[PDB]
Amino acid sequence: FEISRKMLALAQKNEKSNIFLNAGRGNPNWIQTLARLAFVRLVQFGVTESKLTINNGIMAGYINTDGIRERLFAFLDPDKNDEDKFLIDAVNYCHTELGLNRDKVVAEWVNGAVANNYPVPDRCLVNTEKIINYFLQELSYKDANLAEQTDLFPTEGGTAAIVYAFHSLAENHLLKKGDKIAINEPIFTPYLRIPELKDYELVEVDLHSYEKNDWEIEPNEIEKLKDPSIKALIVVNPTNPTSKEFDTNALNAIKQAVEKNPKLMIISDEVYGAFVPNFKSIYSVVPYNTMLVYSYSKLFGCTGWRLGVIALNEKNVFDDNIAHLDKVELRQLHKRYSSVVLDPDKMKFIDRLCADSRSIGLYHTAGLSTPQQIMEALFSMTHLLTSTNGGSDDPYIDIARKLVSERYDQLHDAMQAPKDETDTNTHYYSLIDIYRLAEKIYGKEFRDYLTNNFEQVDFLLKLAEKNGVVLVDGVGFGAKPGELRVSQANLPTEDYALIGKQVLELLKEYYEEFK
Amino acid sequence: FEISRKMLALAQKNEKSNIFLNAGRGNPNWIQTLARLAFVRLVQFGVTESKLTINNGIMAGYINTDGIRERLFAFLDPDKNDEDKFLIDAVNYCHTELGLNRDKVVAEWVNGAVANNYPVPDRCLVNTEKIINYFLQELSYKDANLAEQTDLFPTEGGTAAIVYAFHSLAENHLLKKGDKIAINEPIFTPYLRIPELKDYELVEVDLHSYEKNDWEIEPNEIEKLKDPSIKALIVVNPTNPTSKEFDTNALNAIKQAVEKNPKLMIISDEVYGAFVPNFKSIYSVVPYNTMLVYSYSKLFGCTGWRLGVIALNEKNVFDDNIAHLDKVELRQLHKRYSSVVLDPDKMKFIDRLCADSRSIGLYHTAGLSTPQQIMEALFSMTHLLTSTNGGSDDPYIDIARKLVSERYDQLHDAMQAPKDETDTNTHYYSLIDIYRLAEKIYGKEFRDYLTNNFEQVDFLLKLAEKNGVVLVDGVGFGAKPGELRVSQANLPTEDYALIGKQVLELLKEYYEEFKQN
Repeated sequence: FEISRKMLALAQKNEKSNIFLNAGRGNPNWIQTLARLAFVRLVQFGVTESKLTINNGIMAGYINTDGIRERLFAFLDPDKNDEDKFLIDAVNYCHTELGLNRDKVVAEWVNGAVANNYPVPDRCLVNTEKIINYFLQELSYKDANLAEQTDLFPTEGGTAAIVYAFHSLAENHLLKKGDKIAINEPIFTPYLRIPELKDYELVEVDLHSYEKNDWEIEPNEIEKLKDPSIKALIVVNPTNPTSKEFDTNALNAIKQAVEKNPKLMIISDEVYGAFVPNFKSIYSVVPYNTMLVYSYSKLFGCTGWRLGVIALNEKNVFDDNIAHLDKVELRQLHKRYSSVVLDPDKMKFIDRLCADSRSIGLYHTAGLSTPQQIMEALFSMTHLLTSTNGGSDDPYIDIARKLVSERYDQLHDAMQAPKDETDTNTHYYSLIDIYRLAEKIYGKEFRDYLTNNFEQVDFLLKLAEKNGVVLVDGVGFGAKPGELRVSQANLPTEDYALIGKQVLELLKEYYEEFK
Repeated sequence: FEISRKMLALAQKNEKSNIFLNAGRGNPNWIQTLARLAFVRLVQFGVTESKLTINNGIMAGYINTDGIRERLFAFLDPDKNDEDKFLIDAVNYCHTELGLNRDKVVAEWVNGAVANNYPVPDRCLVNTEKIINYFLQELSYKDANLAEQTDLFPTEGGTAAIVYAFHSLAENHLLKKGDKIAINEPIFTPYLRIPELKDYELVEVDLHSYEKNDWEIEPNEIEKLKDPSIKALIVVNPTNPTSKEFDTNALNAIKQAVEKNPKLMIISDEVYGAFVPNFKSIYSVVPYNTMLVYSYSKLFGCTGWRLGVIALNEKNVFDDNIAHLDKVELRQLHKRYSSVVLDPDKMKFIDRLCADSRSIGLYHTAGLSTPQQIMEALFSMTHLLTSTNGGSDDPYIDIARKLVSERYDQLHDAMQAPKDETDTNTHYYSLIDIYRLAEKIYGKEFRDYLTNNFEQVDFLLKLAEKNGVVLVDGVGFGAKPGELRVSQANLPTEDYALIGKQVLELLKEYYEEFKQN
């Protein structure tokens, strides 16, 4: 699965386009402000607190937990600053709704923001974990009450989450050479470039319901999924770049596959979940069997913070499958982890993920930075405080959905391209068939000439020229031929209608050349 | 190795003590405030900027680079805020001393603090690289002009750096099963618990000059180090917990080892260098053969930020050793990196480190968070703006050295323990021979009785009992029997004389019991 040599070369002309072209991710041009500014205040307050113990030039000291809430509340000015009012409300919420001690929460956030200590414990800060658990539940579990039975491991984005997942599955003999794994259409190729995937046999599954059937999944795709040899199902839900969440038939098919094979392991990458109304996590459907990979990146516009989370149920299939390995393998895993833990046989996979991430020896200084964890906690709190529709929505979320949909409509109306307006489209990316569009406007003869004579780089360099730029960030091509791929995250809203019209100009210009 | 089960059990009674007891690190109880407060301001300013493009509820937009420096300076209030004056001074220095464009440096710091974009490039932000390169040079390279020819890869602490380092050495066939690697005494055991190290033969090397010899290194230690079979040298300099930088003799020996074997690979973990005057980095002595691992953690009181840096010379031994591998090994490495880069055969090791860290496929969203990189940039600027003694010192560094040295003296004077007041001691940790101390005060019969039935855990529990705590954080034991290990980073300065005075009390109680029976 090598990246197009041409797309790699095109990125040399403008590296800013490299992530969308070659990594396949749309970087948002919006940010959420509230958590970012709340973080600032925690640091300011913490520095002030620290000078009470040591105060020498630019050196301060340490912070005492006793009475910290009272001192923070006194330091804040909720009448002047929205961040300050948010900090008080968030701490009080943690107390009244989550049952947490206000001093411990404030101390965690302040020490965490100031960043004066190694992450303790290694896997996740204790108050933060409870916050993220409840946030994930509101956001994506619907009526599944799992927040109290779920363990979390914050990571350096969903990027680090996936790298750690694959490594720990290999190290723990859960994925072995020759194992068959199911992946959802369209396969997110950056994941397939992880070297170890070459040792596994990959099976692409299409769980969409077609009119071909009585609006149901192809029997053949169902059998591929329910194959007793599929050891793990790795999915991106909603999909990149097709932008669709799994509907009821797809979620039912998955639950049936687990009913059939209780040992099935599932990793679900759900970063785009919040962009669809009434999102239902795969973890909420089959929690025993699922590793949930969440990323704050796209909703909150914090791709630079590297904020991901791995979620596992306290009772799960990864731990049970390790328990059913051969004494020989179990004896190798006993030794692997005994160097650093007293009872390695009962060490949970969520903790092995953390040990594995720093090669066992450096496990006791493992963990995501405390500033990243507090950022995760604060973004999480903005939601917990303002959620609607059972936890699915919040005012910021509503704005984010409207922003990507407006960009999408703008592009599609300007280009006269077919729109998907269902509640299952995130509208984060668009895939437009330029060949079908060229045939509609000019005819079959032009399409064939275009099909035979189309170079994607020439197209993108001509588009860049129309906009007086070297290369347009957020426009490229999908896996299929003549399938234009656009991100509604990357450009200013007003650029979308403009790109749409520019594409029709290019197609005319190609038609006049054809003649 | 294996962590001691008793110490691991002792930790489960006060988890706060685990990092020191079992990971061997003293978490500082001080912080630098300036870089932290300046970061804060960049976020405030960047949110303000972001609201110029999109402003809807708690959603803002993006930041335009043109004119950003002028807008930042107008936003700040240097007359009121020390952070603000620093930000202006820091930016102007980048311009006049580093020759950087101010809108670009400002846009890099603000976009970076707001954290609105993936790290680009993946390995290191361009301006931050130059800033950190010059900071490292000042702090540890002395007269070696290497800042313009060094490549940096910021990591999630020296913890991540070491992990990435060993992994990439294995992936690139530079360290193979059965290879012999030299390590400096005392060995840092958490590194030895990396699984792949089970497969290499580890040689401990002692580069201390003794009275036994003519105040020079033992001949058998120089033999071991210069052994043609040693493929790599892995060192913590200055050492933890011995807290000593390599002297001239030790640095000469390493330079001679490199002359004798030009393919020798060195990894030098120099997190404690700023704690000794006139520190001389190994990278500054033998730059072609050395990978430098630095951490901002201990000096800046930022262990929570997770700020590490890997440094390699643009022309290094790692890249050369890779170019001299088999046709079959080179072909495998080609296929490895070709999925993500056009010219894999010429991909530098520093870049391979970054690509390997995210298992090849996720290389284009690899790299350290931009807030972390900007924090490294800001801590670097604090020093560059205020450095003295050729770059080695600065006012904050002079305060940190004084703090650990004061806690060290307090401890030793209280306990009547012998001190090392040399220019080579960081004073970060102390190792005090309790058996020797017991003999001096009460005689050999008592020493022998103590040695025969001394239990470390019960001694630590009695010490905590005296302080009204479950377990004292920053007090434990070294590798040798009867050597108390203390961190001058963990406790208030007032606690040090108190601890030493309590160790003497505990020895007296042991002596009274010895005598009673």
